Amino acid sequence: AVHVIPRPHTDVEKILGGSGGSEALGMVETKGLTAAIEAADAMVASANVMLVGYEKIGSGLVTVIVRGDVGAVKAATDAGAAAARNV
Amino acid sequence: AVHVIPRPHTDVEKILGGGSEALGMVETKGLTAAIEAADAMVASANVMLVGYEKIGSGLVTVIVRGDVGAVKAATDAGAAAARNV
Amino acid sequence: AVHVIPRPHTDVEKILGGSGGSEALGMVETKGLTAAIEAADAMVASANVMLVGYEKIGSGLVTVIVRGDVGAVKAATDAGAAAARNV
Amino acid sequence: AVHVIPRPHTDVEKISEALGMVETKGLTAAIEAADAMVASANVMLVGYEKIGSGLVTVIVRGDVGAVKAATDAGAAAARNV
Amino acid sequence: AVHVIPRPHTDVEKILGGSEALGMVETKGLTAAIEAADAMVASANVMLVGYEKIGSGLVTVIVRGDVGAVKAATDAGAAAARNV
Amino acid sequence: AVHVIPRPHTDVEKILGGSEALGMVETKGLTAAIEAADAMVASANVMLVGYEKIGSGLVTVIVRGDVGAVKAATDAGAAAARNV
Amino acid sequence: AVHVIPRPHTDVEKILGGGSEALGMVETKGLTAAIEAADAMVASANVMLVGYEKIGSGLVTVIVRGDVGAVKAATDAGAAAARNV
Amino acid sequence: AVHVIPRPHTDVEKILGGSGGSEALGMVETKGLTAAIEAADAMVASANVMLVGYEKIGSGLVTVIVRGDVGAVKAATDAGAAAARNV
Amino acid sequence: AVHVIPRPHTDVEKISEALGMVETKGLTAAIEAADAMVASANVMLVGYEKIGSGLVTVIVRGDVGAVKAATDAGAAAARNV
Amino acid sequence: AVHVIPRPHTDVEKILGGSGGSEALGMVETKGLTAAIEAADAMVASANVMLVGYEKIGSGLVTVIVRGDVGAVKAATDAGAAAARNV
Amino acid sequence: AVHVIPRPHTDVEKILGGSGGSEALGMVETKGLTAAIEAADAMVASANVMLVGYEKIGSGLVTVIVRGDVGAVKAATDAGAAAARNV
Amino acid sequence: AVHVIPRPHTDVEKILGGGSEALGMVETKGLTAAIEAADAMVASANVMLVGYEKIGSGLVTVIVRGDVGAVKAATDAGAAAARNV
Amino acid sequence: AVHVIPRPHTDVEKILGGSGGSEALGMVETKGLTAAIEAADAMVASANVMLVGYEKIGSGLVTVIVRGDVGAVKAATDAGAAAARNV
Amino acid sequence: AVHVIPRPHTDVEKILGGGSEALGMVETKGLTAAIEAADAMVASANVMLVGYEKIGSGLVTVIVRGDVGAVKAATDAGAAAARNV
Amino acid sequence: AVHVIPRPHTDVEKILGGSGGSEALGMVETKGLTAAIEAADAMVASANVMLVGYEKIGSGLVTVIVRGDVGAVKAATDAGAAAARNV
Amino acid sequence: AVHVIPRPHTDVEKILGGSEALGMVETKGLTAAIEAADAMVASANVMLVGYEKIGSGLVTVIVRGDVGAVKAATDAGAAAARNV
Amino acid sequence: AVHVIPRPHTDVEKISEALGMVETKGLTAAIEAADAMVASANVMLVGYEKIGSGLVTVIVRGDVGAVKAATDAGAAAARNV
Amino acid sequence: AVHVIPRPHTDVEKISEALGMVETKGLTAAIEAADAMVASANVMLVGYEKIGSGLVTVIVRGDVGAVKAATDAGAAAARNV
Amino acid sequence: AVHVIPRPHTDVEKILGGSGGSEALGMVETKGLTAAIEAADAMVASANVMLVGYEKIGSGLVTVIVRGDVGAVKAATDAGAAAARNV
Amino acid sequence: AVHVIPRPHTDVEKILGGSGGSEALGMVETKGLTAAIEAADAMVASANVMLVGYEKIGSGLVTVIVRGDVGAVKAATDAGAAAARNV
Amino acid sequence: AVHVIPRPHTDVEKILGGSGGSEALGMVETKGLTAAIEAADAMVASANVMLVGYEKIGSGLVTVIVRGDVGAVKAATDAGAAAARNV
Amino acid sequence: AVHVIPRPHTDVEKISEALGMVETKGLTAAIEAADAMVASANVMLVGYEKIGSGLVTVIVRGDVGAVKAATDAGAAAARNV
Amino acid sequence: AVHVIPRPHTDVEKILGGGSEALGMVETKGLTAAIEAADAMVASANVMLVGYEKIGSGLVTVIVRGDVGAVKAATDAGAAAARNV
Amino acid sequence: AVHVIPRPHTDVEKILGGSEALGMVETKGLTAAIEAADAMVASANVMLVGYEKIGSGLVTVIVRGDVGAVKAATDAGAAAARNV
Repeated sequence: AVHVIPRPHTDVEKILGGSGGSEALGMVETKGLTAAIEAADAMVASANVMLVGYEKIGSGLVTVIVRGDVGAVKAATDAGAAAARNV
Repeated sequence: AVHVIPRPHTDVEKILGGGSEALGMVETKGLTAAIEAADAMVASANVMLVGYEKIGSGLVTVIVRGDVGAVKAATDAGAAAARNV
Repeated sequence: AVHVIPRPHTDVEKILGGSGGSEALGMVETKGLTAAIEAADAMVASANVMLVGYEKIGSGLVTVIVRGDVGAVKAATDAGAAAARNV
Repeated sequence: AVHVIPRPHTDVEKISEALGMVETKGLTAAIEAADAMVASANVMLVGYEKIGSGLVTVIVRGDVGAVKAATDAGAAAARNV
Repeated sequence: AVHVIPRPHTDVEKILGGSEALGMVETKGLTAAIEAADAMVASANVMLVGYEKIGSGLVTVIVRGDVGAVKAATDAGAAAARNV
Repeated sequence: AVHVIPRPHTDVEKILGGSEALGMVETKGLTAAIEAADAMVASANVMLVGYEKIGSGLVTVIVRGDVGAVKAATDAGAAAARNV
Repeated sequence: AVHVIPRPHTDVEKILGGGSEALGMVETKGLTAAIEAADAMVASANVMLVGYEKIGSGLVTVIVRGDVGAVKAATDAGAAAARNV
Repeated sequence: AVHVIPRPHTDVEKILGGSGGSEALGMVETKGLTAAIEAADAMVASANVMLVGYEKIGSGLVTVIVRGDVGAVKAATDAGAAAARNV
Repeated sequence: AVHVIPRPHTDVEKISEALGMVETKGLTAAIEAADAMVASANVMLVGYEKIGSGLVTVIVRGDVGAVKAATDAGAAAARNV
Repeated sequence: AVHVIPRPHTDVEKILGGSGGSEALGMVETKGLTAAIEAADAMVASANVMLVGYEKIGSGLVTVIVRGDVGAVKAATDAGAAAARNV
Repeated sequence: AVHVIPRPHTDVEKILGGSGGSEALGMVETKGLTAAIEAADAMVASANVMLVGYEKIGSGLVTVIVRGDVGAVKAATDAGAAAARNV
Repeated sequence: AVHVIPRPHTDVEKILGGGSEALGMVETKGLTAAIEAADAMVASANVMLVGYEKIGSGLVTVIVRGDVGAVKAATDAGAAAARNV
Repeated sequence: AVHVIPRPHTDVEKILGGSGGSEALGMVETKGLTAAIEAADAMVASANVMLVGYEKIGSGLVTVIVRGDVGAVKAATDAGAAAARNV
Repeated sequence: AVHVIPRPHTDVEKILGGGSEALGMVETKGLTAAIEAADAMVASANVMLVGYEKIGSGLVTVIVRGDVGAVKAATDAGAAAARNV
Repeated sequence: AVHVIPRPHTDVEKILGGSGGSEALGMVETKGLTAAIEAADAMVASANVMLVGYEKIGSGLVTVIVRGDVGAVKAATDAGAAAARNV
Repeated sequence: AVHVIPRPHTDVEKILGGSEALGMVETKGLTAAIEAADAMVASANVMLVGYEKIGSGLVTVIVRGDVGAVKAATDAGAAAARNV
Repeated sequence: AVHVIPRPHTDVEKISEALGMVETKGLTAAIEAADAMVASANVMLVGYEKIGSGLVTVIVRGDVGAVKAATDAGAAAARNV
Repeated sequence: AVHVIPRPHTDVEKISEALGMVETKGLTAAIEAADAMVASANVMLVGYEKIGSGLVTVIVRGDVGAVKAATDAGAAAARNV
Repeated sequence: AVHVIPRPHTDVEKILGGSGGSEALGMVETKGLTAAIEAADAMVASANVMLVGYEKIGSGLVTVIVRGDVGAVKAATDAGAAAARNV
Repeated sequence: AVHVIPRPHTDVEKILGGSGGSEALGMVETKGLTAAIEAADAMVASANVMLVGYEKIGSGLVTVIVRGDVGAVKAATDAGAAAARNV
Repeated sequence: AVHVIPRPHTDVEKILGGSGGSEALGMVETKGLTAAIEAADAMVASANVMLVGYEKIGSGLVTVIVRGDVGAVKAATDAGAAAARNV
Repeated sequence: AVHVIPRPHTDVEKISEALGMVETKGLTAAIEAADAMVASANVMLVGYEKIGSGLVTVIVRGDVGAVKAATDAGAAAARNV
Repeated sequence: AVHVIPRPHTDVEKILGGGSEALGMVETKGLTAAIEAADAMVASANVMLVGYEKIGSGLVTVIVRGDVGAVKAATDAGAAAARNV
Repeated sequence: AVHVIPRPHTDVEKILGGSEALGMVETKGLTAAIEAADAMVASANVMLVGYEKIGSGLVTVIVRGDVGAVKAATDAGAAAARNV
């Protein structure tokens, strides 16, 4: 699952940490920490986005979160997901 | 499970992160549905986000608090958004 | 699939139609034309969105598309999806 | 699926009173349904929608009452072919 | 399915007249449609109305004309479609 | 599993006291946990210690108090969790 | 099916989009093979593209018109290109 | 299926619309309209290409088409396909 | 099978305007279909054909329009028994 | 079965009816009465043959019979068979 | 089934039609009207017998009946049955 | 089924083709057994043939009428002949 | 398969050899040459017909052809087929 | 397969047994259907019989030649007759 | 099948060839051409018969035919069959 | 099977010359044979030799000519046969 | 089957020295076998027999020794295609 | 898994003498194990690690000997619930 | 999965922690906490790397992370993986 | 796989060889070396392309590569593929 | 498999050819030569990397190798792998 | 697969008269095929191609006739090992 | 197979690409594990890389040479790295 | 397969002489090849020619020499390959 949530409410974003009114959040759900880190690295390499965190939701699933302006987040989440395939 | 607990005792609500008129809980699959549900909830009604509880197996349970009518409306909004992702 | 694309390039939205910039596009994939029209109706009833068109992609699948501000499109697609389920 | 939607928003019907839909299998069932609808009630054919897999959805518009009657007629004719 | 509808209402012939009858030959693939069409306008005094693409590779050819012509035309049309 | 541990060592109650006993109700999902918690503090003079998320959707609610209270509280807690 | 219909009646050819000496039809899987077949066809012989017919199930039937020899050659060219993608 | 057809004949391109002598056409075949739009959006974001259309060939399949110079079309079709995976 | 044949040659109808046929299962469905046909439209019963396996084919004649309407009526009645 | 018997003895044709000598008899076995009548209609329309009768032989099978010169009967039975197929 | 009934009672024969005291009746049971007619034709061709009728007893079965003197009926029923095989 | 109906009402007997003391019915398979049963029946007893009823599936039911004793004897005769063919 | 074609066109008959306007052709399809010859022999023994040939159409199938007046051909083809069964 | 080949090259047509406007081919099962198809073909249109090709497995392919419209009509006639036997 | 037809009508033997009356014809159906030729060779070696021809009836089956007096043909076909078995 | 035999001995070309090469296209049914034949004499300077009916519906078309022509001709022939 | 028959009676060979037979699968294997036979030994091609099911039997004649050699050659070539 | 690791590097234990680990199923088995450990030997509870799937790993530290004894005690208690 | 990411963006390494640039990060995914700690211990024992933390990603999986120069991280992850296997 | 890559970077074409810029490269994957050589031969015979080399990628698979203008390469690969099929 | 080996030893890199002390090597393992070339092309298009070669390791597997500075190699290998999916 | 290609374009043979190919299984069958080819006919070995899965394709060149003969020889030798 | 051959004869070692005290061979799956094994090997001990042998089925066998103790240590290092990728 | 080819033609020894015989040991994996090679040059007066990688992990070692040497050498070679 790759997802861009546009215009989230501050409370919604703050609880994930990074209290801001970000124009968008991008999420790449990965399997295992290797895919997670490679995804994150690919993400900050590809666009002007900030890493918000890795959410370990159990069962080896790590969902990587970035924040930033819309266009950057769209581009970053695609890069992050592609990088996850490649590990 | 989508659920509303009506007069949460203070200990019960505090530990989840004040004494509120009701608590709403929407259990979602994955973090994306969780944030969408959270977002639809605080948007659809006068409720405040309490937090996300990651209870394992990819499950994230979103919790809101507020007055009864609002929390009912919020939880329905949340559940719908969680489905659609 | 129920989906919101935030900030569509104008080229992308223009092809779907018509000649517009929109803070967002919402898509509701429905089964059959009655579910599509009920969805279409609930979407423009629930929020300040404009109907963009219905896409008949085969197999009885009809995808209804709306445009508008982020908030309205988020709300409208949820309304539309619900309507589609109920027929 | 046979369906009558009561107050289509103008935008929705563009893309008043009522809309009727008869989903038929094949074009032959579609036309028989269409002919039966416009013969049986004071309604107007709006068009046929080809939604794939041989399914053709016939659309009529009119007063609620006429559309209710028309759609039952249309569905019966499509069965009988 | 080969079908002749006997007094099509004018609105029903939205597709393309007050014509005495409509004939329909449901065919498999565009080749069978074109062969059906060609055999139809050849076997009788009928006029092609069009081909309807309804999905699943199915194409339904539509002809119009007098009853006798349309009856004969569709029969020819169906047979042409078989032989391809 | 519903469980009462009778004289928990002070270190063991790292989780959150010298309290006479600890009660534990292992629940399925956060709703069952909260309902269990609420029913527990209602049925007896016990104090909530916290909920432990141990994975697989399982949440274990922890209460502390006198033995009699904790026995009754956990029984109520388990029953509340059943009914949701 | 790869097919050549030899003396298309005018109604038959017009509705597909003048009266031509022959029609060629190449049925392809997906739009890529369709465009490749179309391309190989107008390149391999003196034929003119009539259109693509999307008949469902991912099938696209490419139609060309021209004199008999050319249309025969074109259709073979088209079918070959459609295979190779 | 991802494909770049180089040097297509004008008639071949015109019938798809966009009558031009494009140096190349790129095609990304997608499933459903969500993958189609995300692909198109990713495509115009990644390179100097023009959207030609979405071709609904039945069975839920939508094939997105772009035109432009060769290098841009190569890059765009890769971006479009990756975006389609991510939905 | 429900069918309307438009210009039966006289020899064919002996063995004008139109013929309608409702194929029913059993005699009880046949008669209900017959009663529904002659009640619902200005048509005449021609006869019932026993073609075996309990199948009875009911025949009406009349104007095209009446026969179209009658046959849909006949088929509906046969279902409902 | 579609069949032409050439030169039927009069006794044979008389029983079927009626009191006639015919260069040939043609038989089209149809399924159901609508297929029989459509067949009957196509036969007397296609050639100089006379309808002899329909035989209800059970199981929904109706066999249509014509008489005439060899050529007409050959042509008529093919026409009749075709009509029967198409309903 | 091929059968020759010898010396039947008049009532027994009359109800089949052809009221006579025939020396014998011959019966060839056939499947479908093609086998029936070919059988009948073969029957009147082979011997001095009279066609009595084709009895449609359901399930596509047609039983052909002839009457005449014994020897002719014996010969005819054999010819009729052989002809039925051959279709 | 081999059957004797004892005092047929007039309507019942007429429709089958006078008021008789009894009716006999022998249901046979095929026309050969029917004629044999008919033949054995009118031969074995003082009964008169009423007709053959072709009720489908190759079944032919032979009906005779006459006084009770005769009809009993006839029906047994008929059934036996029908078996043996 | 046993068949009598009545009134065939000369070209149709000539290509089989025996250029004539025969009143009829009879065909008995047999398996193997033993059935073929026994059939042919039975055929010329039973009626005034001329042997046209044995057509070997593959898979051990030999179709025996005779020509002559209608009645003879009808009788001969029945004799030929019966003889084929008997080997 | 029922088929019309539109401008047969001379070598192609000669070897089958002059240069014709079109060739028609009807593939039949057994010789009976072949002769019936041949017969219906030369009767239904202005076409001339070329021959029967016995290609094995009981298959006989009938070939006619003539102008395009006639050959189209003939082949349809032939195929129909072949079915009905 | 190994077979002897006694007293073939001349029409029957002439078609097989050639222009002859023979007290009998013998047929040996063999598998493949080597078995046929070995059979052919053993037949004309064992008795006063004349080779008539070999019939290729498909499926690799070749049927060898001889003519002669009854006794020779009886003997020759047995010889031929034996030879065919042994290859 | 499509096959080119490079220097066929004169006796081997019994079938129908000293011709530089023979090409063979084995086809399914007579339609595929004729289409193969037609495509062959069209694509190259080759001469048809004949069609061999070898049973099981299989017909093998034979062409003769220079090597380059026969190579190209048979390739065309095989492709024509595919498309029918 | 590959076979050499030693003294074919003249009648048999019509319908001396020796006959050779190579049974091949398909015409392509047949010709390769034929070419190999007439190239490999001093024999003459007699003909090819189409006996159905795609089987073609190639025939050569010559001295016994030549025919023995030719037939082995013919069979090898047919395998290799 | 019950395990005693002998000289954890300080960085490792941060994220001396010895470390003991008792992997238990569920929190109830975890606490019983914990109580048994700190009661049975002179060791200190370090913490419980929730590693998912209901598994809780209890950690103690102390001298090698005490940790060896403690961990056997902890594992026994977890079984018995 | 055993993995080395070379040159992690600081944003990537900072989230994992703590505030550092590193020529590389190494990750050892272990089963259970004893395997993780043994791995952790072997890694800092085998090379000049610093323990970064352990990630509990669920299902009993613990991923140990180290930072350092390329060579040390390469060596340390192999050491760590080996240790994890042996418990 | 039959494939045409339009406008290959020189680095890409140079490795395959040799030192060239080409409007396109064509690749025909063949089974076995005879199919490859036949393909190679048909490609340089059908169009103005130059053979680049054959790649033996294992499993009996040989991939033939050509270079040239777009049109020639399009034509040549189709020719090559056809040749490969026919052996 | 996609892999970036950082800081390899010269001997390790030289034997692959391209004797250099590259800051990194990137490897994209592909199936067949089409995926290999499209990957390579995508690779040199996306970043400042040099093609080292295609290694045919059997079973249709071709592993594409690039060399360059770390960031470029990371980006290139992701582009190469994505391109391989798309064929 | 055994194959003789008649006029290889020079570019093709680089990467006249004729080329012969014998595809063998394993290297031992390859060499026996090679030895048999160069012994049996006036041809030259071109090389052996290792195309994977143990398959080795042996190549000879020469006049058409020699190459035809050589390749049959090569294939026979490879079978017999 | 991970293997050390102790006194390679000169012919044996030369053909693989001087006379060395021992040879080490690590057979890996894919080129990535091969390069990693090669890298870990020349790093872990005083050994020199000889080459990679691609023996099919995706298998690459890395060969090093050096003194006995070093080659033993190198091969163990190589095998470990090959596993971990 | 272990094989000795008795008088290899000079061209056939393209691989690497007029040598009286060639010996071949087909081995599984490179270790078995090297061990086979080493055992071969040790057991007899033969010279290594090379190893051929033919795919599927199979490596065939080639030796040359006098017949007696090559016979003995390959036997040793095959045995060495077994024991690894």
